[PDB]
Amino acid sequence: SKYMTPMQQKLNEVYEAVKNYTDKRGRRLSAIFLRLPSRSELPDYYLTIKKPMDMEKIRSHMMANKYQDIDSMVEDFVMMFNNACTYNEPESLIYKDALVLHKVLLETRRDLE
Ligand SMILES: O=C(/C=C/N1CCc2c[nH]nc2C1)c1ccccc1O
Repeated sequence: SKYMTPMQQKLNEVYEAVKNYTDKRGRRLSAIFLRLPSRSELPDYYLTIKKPMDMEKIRSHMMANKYQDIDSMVEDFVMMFNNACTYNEPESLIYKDALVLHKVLLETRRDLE
Protein backbone atom coordinates (compact mmCIF):
# COMPACT_ATOMS: atom_id res chain seq x y z
CA SER A 1 0.00 0.00 0.00
CA LYS A 2 3.07 2.33 0.28
CA TYR A 3 4.38 0.97 -3.04
CA MET A 4 3.15 2.71 -6.14
CA THR A 5 1.75 0.63 -8.98
CA PRO A 6 3.29 0.93 -12.46
CA MET A 7 0.24 3.02 -13.55
CA GLN A 8 0.74 5.29 -10.55
CA GLN A 9 4.42 5.75 -11.47
CA LYS A 10 3.60 6.49 -15.13
CA LEU A 11 0.95 9.10 -14.02
CA ASN A 12 3.52 10.75 -11.80
CA GLU A 13 6.09 10.78 -14.64
CA VAL A 14 3.72 12.48 -17.09
CA TYR A 15 2.69 15.06 -14.48
CA GLU A 16 6.33 15.84 -13.65
CA ALA A 17 7.23 16.02 -17.38
CA VAL A 18 4.79 18.88 -17.86
CA LYS A 19 5.56 20.53 -14.52
CA ASN A 20 9.33 20.43 -15.06
CA TYR A 21 9.58 21.26 -18.71
CA THR A 22 12.05 24.18 -19.19
CA ASP A 23 12.59 26.24 -22.30
CA LYS A 24 16.13 27.11 -23.58
CA ARG A 25 16.33 30.06 -21.10
CA GLY A 26 15.54 27.86 -18.12
CA ARG A 27 12.00 29.11 -17.64
CA ARG A 28 9.44 26.55 -16.37
CA LEU A 29 6.36 27.23 -18.51
CA SER A 30 4.16 25.39 -15.96
CA ALA A 31 4.36 28.21 -13.33
CA ILE A 32 1.23 30.19 -14.22
CA PHE A 33 -0.75 26.93 -14.57
CA LEU A 34 -0.05 25.55 -11.08
CA ARG A 35 -2.82 27.56 -9.44
CA LEU A 36 -5.69 29.52 -11.03
CA PRO A 37 -6.41 33.08 -9.90
CA SER A 38 -9.09 33.04 -7.23
CA ARG A 39 -12.82 33.53 -7.91
CA SER A 40 -12.62 36.82 -6.01
CA GLU A 41 -9.76 38.14 -8.15
CA LEU A 42 -10.95 37.05 -11.53
CA PRO A 43 -14.65 36.63 -11.75
CA ASP A 44 -14.78 37.05 -15.51
CA TYR A 45 -12.62 33.88 -15.75
CA TYR A 46 -15.24 31.80 -13.96
CA LEU A 47 -18.24 33.28 -15.75
CA THR A 48 -16.51 32.36 -19.09
CA ILE A 49 -14.71 29.07 -18.40
CA LYS A 50 -17.25 26.43 -17.35
CA LYS A 51 -14.89 23.71 -16.21
CA PRO A 52 -11.93 25.35 -14.40
CA MET A 53 -8.75 23.22 -14.10
CA ASP A 54 -5.22 23.81 -12.77
CA MET A 55 -2.27 21.59 -11.98
CA GLU A 56 -3.07 21.75 -8.22
CA LYS A 57 -6.40 20.09 -8.99
CA ILE A 58 -4.73 17.50 -11.31
CA ARG A 59 -2.18 16.66 -8.61
CA SER A 60 -5.00 16.30 -6.02
CA HIS A 61 -6.95 13.90 -8.28
CA MET A 62 -3.65 11.98 -8.76
CA MET A 63 -3.02 11.59 -5.00
CA ALA A 64 -6.63 10.56 -4.24
CA ASN A 65 -6.06 7.95 -7.05
CA LYS A 66 -8.89 9.21 -9.14
CA TYR A 67 -6.97 8.62 -12.41
CA GLN A 68 -7.36 4.98 -13.45
CA ASP A 69 -5.45 5.51 -16.71
CA ILE A 70 -3.10 7.94 -18.47
CA ASP A 71 -5.71 9.29 -20.95
CA SER A 72 -7.87 10.44 -17.99
CA MET A 73 -5.03 12.57 -16.77
CA VAL A 74 -4.18 13.80 -20.30
CA GLU A 75 -7.80 14.89 -20.68
CA ASP A 76 -7.64 17.18 -17.64
CA PHE A 77 -4.30 18.74 -18.86
CA VAL A 78 -5.83 19.33 -22.30
CA MET A 79 -8.92 20.91 -20.74
CA MET A 80 -6.63 23.24 -18.77
CA PHE A 81 -4.66 24.29 -21.89
CA ASN A 82 -7.93 24.66 -23.91
CA ASN A 83 -9.29 26.90 -21.18
CA ALA A 84 -6.12 29.01 -21.06
CA CYS A 85 -6.29 29.40 -24.86
CA THR A 86 -9.99 30.38 -24.63
CA TYR A 87 -9.59 32.99 -21.95
CA ASN A 88 -6.24 34.54 -23.03
CA GLU A 89 -5.59 36.12 -26.43
CA PRO A 90 -3.41 34.32 -29.05
CA GLU A 91 -0.74 37.08 -28.78
CA SER A 92 -0.38 36.44 -24.99
CA LEU A 93 2.47 34.61 -23.33
CA ILE A 94 0.08 32.36 -21.41
CA TYR A 95 -1.62 31.28 -24.69
CA LYS A 96 1.75 30.60 -26.33
CA ASP A 97 3.10 28.65 -23.34
CA ALA A 98 -0.13 26.52 -23.25
CA LEU A 99 0.48 25.49 -26.90
CA VAL A 100 4.02 24.41 -26.06
CA LEU A 101 3.02 22.46 -22.97
CA HIS A 102 0.17 20.73 -24.81
CA LYS A 103 2.83 19.57 -27.34
CA VAL A 104 5.16 18.48 -24.49
CA LEU A 105 2.31 16.47 -22.96
CA LEU A 106 1.56 14.63 -26.26
CA GLU A 107 5.27 13.87 -26.85
CA THR A 108 5.62 12.52 -23.30
CA ARG A 109 2.60 10.25 -23.68
CA ARG A 110 3.90 8.94 -27.03
CA ASP A 111 7.38 8.27 -25.55
CA LEU A 112 5.95 6.25 -22.65
CA GLU A 113 3.98 3.91 -24.96
O1 LIG B 1 -5.59 31.55 -17.79
C1 LIG B 1 -4.95 31.38 -16.70
C2 LIG B 1 -4.35 32.50 -16.01
C3 LIG B 1 -4.52 33.71 -16.57
N1 LIG B 1 -4.04 34.87 -16.09
C4 LIG B 1 -4.43 36.15 -16.75
C5 LIG B 1 -5.35 37.03 -15.88
C6 LIG B 1 -4.82 37.06 -14.54
C7 LIG B 1 -5.05 37.99 -13.49
N2 LIG B 1 -4.32 37.60 -12.37
N3 LIG B 1 -3.66 36.47 -12.73
C8 LIG B 1 -3.93 36.11 -14.02
C9 LIG B 1 -3.39 34.96 -14.75
C10 LIG B 1 -4.86 29.98 -16.16
C11 LIG B 1 -4.06 29.70 -15.02
C12 LIG B 1 -3.97 28.43 -14.52
C13 LIG B 1 -4.66 27.36 -15.17
C14 LIG B 1 -5.45 27.66 -16.31
C15 LIG B 1 -5.54 28.99 -16.77
O2 LIG B 1 -6.41 29.30 -17.89
